Amino acid sequence: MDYFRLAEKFLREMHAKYMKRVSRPGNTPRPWFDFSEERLLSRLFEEMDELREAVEKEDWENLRDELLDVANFCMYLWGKLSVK
Amino acid sequence: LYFQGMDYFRLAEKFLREMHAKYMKRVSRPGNTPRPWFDFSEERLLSRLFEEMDELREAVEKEDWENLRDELLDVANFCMYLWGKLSV
Amino acid sequence: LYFQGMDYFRLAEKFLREMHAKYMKRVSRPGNTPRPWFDFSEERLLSRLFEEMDELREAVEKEDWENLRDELLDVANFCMYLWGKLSV
Amino acid sequence: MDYFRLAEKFLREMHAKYMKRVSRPGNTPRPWFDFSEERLLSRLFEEMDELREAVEKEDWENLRDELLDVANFCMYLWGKLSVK
Ligand SMILES: [Mg+2]
Ligand SMILES: [Mg+2]
Ligand SMILES: [Mg+2]
Ligand SMILES: [Mg+2]
Repeated sequence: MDYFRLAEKFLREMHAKYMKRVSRPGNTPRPWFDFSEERLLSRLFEEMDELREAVEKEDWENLRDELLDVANFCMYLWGKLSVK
Repeated sequence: LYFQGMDYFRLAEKFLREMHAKYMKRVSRPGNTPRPWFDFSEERLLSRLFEEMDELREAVEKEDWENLRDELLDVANFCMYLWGKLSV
Repeated sequence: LYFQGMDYFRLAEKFLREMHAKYMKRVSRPGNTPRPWFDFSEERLLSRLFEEMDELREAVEKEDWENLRDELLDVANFCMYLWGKLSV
Repeated sequence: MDYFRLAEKFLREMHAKYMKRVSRPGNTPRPWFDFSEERLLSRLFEEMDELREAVEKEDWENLRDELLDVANFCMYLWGKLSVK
């Protein structure tokens, strides 16, 4: 795969992860718009800590999911800062 | 009624282009390969991701919000590279 | 280099919103339910799709390119409704 | 499902169908930009004819795929006409 094909595959997975999260009762479908910069930072650090935990437990199956979570929250905070 | 969900792709359409542009800028530099998701080991992709996450944390502590946007692109790319290595 | 693939989502982000807006306009009208993908049979969704495809062909033959855009929204929606019925 | 969730699912499938088509050697990754209105019309009618064939054969498994093809080519022509 070149970058573009990898990125297309990864975006589809990121989106599927977003779907699952927003499907939980009470969850905002637009965290990048609805949350403050501070809350988005806070959330991203939580996700990064979860990724570190998965690495420490050598939980590679869950590692894939945690990489998606981190990528999405990087995107959401980037989005918030890019309007700001 | 507004299709809030389509705002995801409005965001991703921009973010993915910025991630690629960031890959461009660095693919050139010493010790960088055009396909890290394929060329590097899982172990190297990990330590590189952790390095980038450390830089992101450092930007936050310095309150350097300008440079923070770039560090978010780097972390996303390295999540992507390791995800790719792990998924094929 | 340009990320040509992301142009797909730039297009879809607009098109999906227009499809929804078209659903809005017609969900109201007599003999229309808010959830045709759930409320109608496969057979009815089919004949409705075929009806919409016939209207699209009629717009093309009349060279009515303004109204053609609306007929494309209708066909896409009805492909979607039948796909949904078939997929759940 | 409400409209939004259905549409999210359908778009993901439309995109996966697009991926597969563009992966064929020689295929444009941007038919909506690279093709003329006439070629896009021509292509859409071909896809609609294929959908009709699938219905006539009662090939319901292939019917799902043909619905995606038709939706994508409706979108591509709409895109071309919406710039025009
Ligand atoms: Mg997580
Ligand atoms: Mg960095
Ligand atoms: Mg019509
Ligand atoms: Mg076909």
